[PDB]
Amino acid sequence: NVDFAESVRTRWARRLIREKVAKELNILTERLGEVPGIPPPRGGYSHDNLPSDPLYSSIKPAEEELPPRKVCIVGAGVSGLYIAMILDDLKIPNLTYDIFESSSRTGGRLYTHHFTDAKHDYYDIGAMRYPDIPSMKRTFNLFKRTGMPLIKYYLDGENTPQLYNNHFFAKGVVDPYMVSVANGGTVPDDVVDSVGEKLQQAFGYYKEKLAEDFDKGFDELMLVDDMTTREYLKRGGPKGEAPKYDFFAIQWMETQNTGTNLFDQAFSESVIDSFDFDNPTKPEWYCIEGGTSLLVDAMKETLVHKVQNNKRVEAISIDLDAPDDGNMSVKIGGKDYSGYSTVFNTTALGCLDRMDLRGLNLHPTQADAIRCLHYDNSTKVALKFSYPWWIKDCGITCGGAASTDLPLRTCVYPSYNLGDTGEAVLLASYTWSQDATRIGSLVKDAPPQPPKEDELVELILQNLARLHAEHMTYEKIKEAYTGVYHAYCWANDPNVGGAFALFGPGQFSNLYPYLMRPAAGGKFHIVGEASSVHHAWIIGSLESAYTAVYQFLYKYKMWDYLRLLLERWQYGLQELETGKHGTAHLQFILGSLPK
Amino acid sequence: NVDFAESVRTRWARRLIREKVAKELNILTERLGEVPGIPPPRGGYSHDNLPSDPLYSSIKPAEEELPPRKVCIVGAGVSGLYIAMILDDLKIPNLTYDIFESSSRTGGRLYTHHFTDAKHDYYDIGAMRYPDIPSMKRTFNLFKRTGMPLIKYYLDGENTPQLYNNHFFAKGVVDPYMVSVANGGTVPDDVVDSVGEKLQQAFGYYKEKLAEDFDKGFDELMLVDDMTTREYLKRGGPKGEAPKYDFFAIQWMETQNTGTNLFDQAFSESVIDSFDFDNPTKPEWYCIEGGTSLLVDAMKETLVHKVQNNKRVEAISIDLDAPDDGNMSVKIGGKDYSGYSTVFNTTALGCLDRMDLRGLNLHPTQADAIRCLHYDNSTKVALKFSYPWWIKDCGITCGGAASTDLPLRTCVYPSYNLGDTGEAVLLASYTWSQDATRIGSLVKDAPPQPPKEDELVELILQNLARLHAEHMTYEKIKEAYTGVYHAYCWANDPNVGGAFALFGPGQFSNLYPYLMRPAAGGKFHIVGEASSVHHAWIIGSLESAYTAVYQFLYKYKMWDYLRLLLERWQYGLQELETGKHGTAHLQFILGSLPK
Ligand SMILES: Cc1cc2nc3c(=O)[nH]c(=O)nc-3n(C[C@H](O)[C@H](O)[C@H](O)COP(=O)(O)OP(=O)(O)OC[C@H]3O[C@@H](n4cnc5c(N)ncnc54)[C@H](O)[C@@H]3O)c2cc1C
Ligand SMILES: Cc1cc2nc3c(=O)[nH]c(=O)nc-3n(C[C@H](O)[C@H](O)[C@H](O)COP(=O)(O)OP(=O)(O)OC[C@H]3O[C@@H](n4cnc5c(N)ncnc54)[C@H](O)[C@@H]3O)c2cc1C
Repeated sequence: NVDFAESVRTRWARRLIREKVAKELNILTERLGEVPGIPPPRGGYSHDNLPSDPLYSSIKPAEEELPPRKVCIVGAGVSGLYIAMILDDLKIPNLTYDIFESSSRTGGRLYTHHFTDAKHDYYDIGAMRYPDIPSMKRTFNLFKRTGMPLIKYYLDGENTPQLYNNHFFAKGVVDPYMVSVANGGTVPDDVVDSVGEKLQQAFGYYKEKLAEDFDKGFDELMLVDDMTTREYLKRGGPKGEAPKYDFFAIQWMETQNTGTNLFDQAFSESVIDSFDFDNPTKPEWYCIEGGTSLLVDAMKETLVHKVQNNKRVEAISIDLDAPDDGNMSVKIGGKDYSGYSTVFNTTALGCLDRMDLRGLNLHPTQADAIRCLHYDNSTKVALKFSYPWWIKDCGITCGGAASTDLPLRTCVYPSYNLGDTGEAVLLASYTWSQDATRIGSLVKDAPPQPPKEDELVELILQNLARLHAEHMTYEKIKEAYTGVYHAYCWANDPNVGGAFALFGPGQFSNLYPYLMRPAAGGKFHIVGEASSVHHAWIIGSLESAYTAVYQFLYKYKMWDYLRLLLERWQYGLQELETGKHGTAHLQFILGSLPK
Repeated sequence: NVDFAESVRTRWARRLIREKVAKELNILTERLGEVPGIPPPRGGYSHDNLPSDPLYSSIKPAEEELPPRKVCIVGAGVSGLYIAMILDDLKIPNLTYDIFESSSRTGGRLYTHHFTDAKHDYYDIGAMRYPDIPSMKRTFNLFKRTGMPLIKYYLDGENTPQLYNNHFFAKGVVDPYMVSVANGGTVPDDVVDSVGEKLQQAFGYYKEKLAEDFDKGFDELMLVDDMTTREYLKRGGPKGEAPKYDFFAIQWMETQNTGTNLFDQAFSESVIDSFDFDNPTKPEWYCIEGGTSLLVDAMKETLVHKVQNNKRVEAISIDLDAPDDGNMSVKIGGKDYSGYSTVFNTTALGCLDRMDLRGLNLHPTQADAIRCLHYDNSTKVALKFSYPWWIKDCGITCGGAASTDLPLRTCVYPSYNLGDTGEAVLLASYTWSQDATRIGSLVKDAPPQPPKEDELVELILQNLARLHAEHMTYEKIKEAYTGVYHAYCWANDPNVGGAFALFGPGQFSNLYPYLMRPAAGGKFHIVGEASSVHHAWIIGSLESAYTAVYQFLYKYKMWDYLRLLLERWQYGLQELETGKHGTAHLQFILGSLPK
């Protein structure tokens, strides 16, 4: 048995599915009376009373029979590659696939940039760090399968500076930044040095409720599911007997919040997220020695069918006049590619919304889920210096990250070059949201002609000097700078359009059931991190792929290989609720309805 | 006398100033007891009881005496040019100025792109339309002063298509898009065809309160000042006895909302905004024949001192060790420019936050106001066709704008080429927020090499065909396309960083008093649309400039030219509350405090 803290996210997700399916089943039994796949008897359905799987008798463990089939994988990020890897391992007779990549590059949001092919001469533009928590079992299994060299990622370093209001942070000092009301600021005195615990308090109130009675706690959490984290703090709602915080208190919390947007996401999932690290929040973090793109390389090279880059799918369709399995097609550069029995789309939702999907006959609400989700921006700037001055001169010897209200916002000291004494890469700027958009405005796809330094480099070098002024001069940093740098803004990437999906108030609880269920007669799948309760991480991408493969096997009643899937590829807690009294078959049925 | 509807925005803004000043005065009288500029007597101060202007006896109407002074204007957008125009007209003896422009282009968010120098061969990337409402008096005066050729802007056209859920809009049809619950959708049946009135209802409830008792209404509006428009609709708060709307209802409202973001701004200013057009909302709209940049041209050419382009200010400072007037300086490309008695900064706040402002010794809360405000993204795509097929084939003969859930979102039919039969420009895509970021990801600063068509053009042409499918084929539009197009995304512009400031919940009421008040001993001014209650429009930019010039004249006690300013340059309702019992002098004093 897994303890409560590690089980709540999955229980939460599964309950959300049941809530939606029950309403849609009631509605359809009140819109058609009969539902294809069920035997309706006589509002009726509810979240803890849904029909059993009528096909379960075939799923109990207890050559060329399978007709030749071909599936299409849209996207060669980690989700698409994982689908292909699973399919390869299952070795389904006469089953083949095409995997199309829009970019010339494979990997998607797994993206290491190499300045040279020198050992440590890189930086990760996408995913870079991985926590050893139980929800990440599937991820670390993939690392094992592909033989990834894992090293320690230092989240908290030594002597990393913090700079706000042009004051450096100092331990055991009341309001070191001098921004509190007592020192002529507007930040409330009870908040300025206690941001972390006020937040933990707000979440802890609902974590405590869920702990002793989940359903009761779930019902209470639903009352704040329709509000942002900022809103909850600005109301203490919904009643609200919870502690209030004025405008400047919350603004200071947001200021101190570097990293992805939290205050504009649903408070309910902010609460769920605080369970993620309650084994507790001192697990070990890991990164891949040589860059995350080593995973991409290992995965794409073991594929039975090679990734086709520079193939941008612009339309997806199904021919319902044709009774055969392979009646689906995609359009690439004006050319039709047909004969597919299933299409897995693994792109970011913005990319999918850009396609012509009329041929799929998607229901408007599912089309909404694809269109309406926002993506959080992220930008990275990396600079090469002739020596690691932060290690040697500043005493920053074990990674970590600096924080400031300066434009660069965060400076990340690499965990993979701690012993180097020569040329060294620094992740000088790591930003999110509006900060990332601002730095991104300075990042141009066509770099300046050597050796001219543009506004971005000049801004970063100046910010770095002020941030490390306790040990470094601006002159010294400029001299140490080799003239080599690279930068990347994800919202400017047409193939992705942001770091990862942001779920606003009510968006996950209402749209996640739609993103997870099949379409086009159970032949179309929306795959990717955003389609999973484990979103914004690799695990979400990997779990979504596993889920979609399940529903694909279920669609064509390949019970032998469905069982094989459950034996070989089930890691951690399974997101999809399968079994006789599960909901996977109901999502399948709702996603396979005729027209 | 002006009627209530046209006075509420100014009364609202002036009251917000009084609320903040009263708190800061009480605080400072509880932090220092004495305040430089006042004679404190003995919590005490309140919004309707603030000290009179001790210098008013000099301001009542009732050669070279003025020492030589020089001021710096940062930014050659419409705000900076307007400052220069006012200064020129006042002809203050021995007063000169430098105006520095970061871009090679003058005009900022006034930006017409000319494909050729042909008569109608352009499109406006920034501001383009201007409503004849009383708040716009200052704007139309500027148009008159510069001799702008005004023509009719058609907001609502004829036969403009609307496309949602792949259904075209049709009058007198219940749920034409088929997205309501009754037709298997999730949009509530009472909302789907009545979005406009449900919104008007929500605002009308508070507009009604303000109408009969402003202060009482103001106090009630403050209770919803800390919530978004979406939040208010999702709560009916704050009590809340107001009508509720579920997730899909509000999502449909947002979907139908093309144009700038509204649902994430404060509900309080959403209410105030609904007064903007209550003379009512059928005023005439105007645009400038030949493009908005004609205004920029007229303004910059009449300037006594020519705009210096390619001059990016990277730092602003004041020398408090020096008792002389001109003790301020700016840094441009590593070079110091000194001798300034006042600096007017007119840049977008993101640009100002990018500067080194340590030499100004800004108070942390004012620095917050500069840093924390978000900007709404906007993107435009314009295409040239060999003939105006929308006029000739589609019957769209009087401008207007199409609306769709397709990627291009809105298609604007130009009001300045209605009679043309040959080559014609179409504003094929006009987007905001996340939509603008997505289209913007396809807009690259280095265009494709002729005559290759990139993903953006292909996407737009396909969307245009579906949008105008009632009269046009995709083939026909492709043939009509000349191969010439241009696109621009404002969040990608490092000199601006977005369309205009977005004021989230609580942000205007709390930060506007800081953005409006001087700094650095009353010698530094934050100027621009975001510094005004009339923000996101040209009037806000123009009113901010006028306000800053007032405080500049007041700082150096130039009463002769201060009076001249009030006689010649006072248009519409004055935002800044001046007079004996005003608050301008208190903002000045709070903004001139020593260190
Ligand atoms: C900056 C950043 C930091 C992160 N940090 C971490 C971290 O520390 N740890 C962690 O576990 N996760 C992290 N994440 C998230 C993680 O990287 C993602 O969840 C995951 O990589 C996404 O995988 P995916 O295959 O679902 O989507 P993607 O990687 O986006 O794959 C989609 C692919 O489809 C392609 N595509 C798009 N449009 C089309 C089209 N029309 N036709 C064909 N192909 C198309 C794209 O090019 C892309 O390659 C981070 C992400 C980012 C951006
Ligand atoms: C797409 C769009 C549509 C709009 N629609 C309308 C409309 O229909 N009607 C309407 O009235 N208004 C509209 N607005 C708003 C209006 O255009 C603006 O309010 C106004 O033009 C902004 O003027 P400004 O001088 O305050 O700022 P800006 O125009 O931004 O001027 C600031 C200047 O400072 C410069 N600068 C930046 N950084 C530096 C630096 N470090 N050193 C020196 N200079 C620097 C910039 O290049 C810029 O030129 C629209 C705006 C946009 C973007």
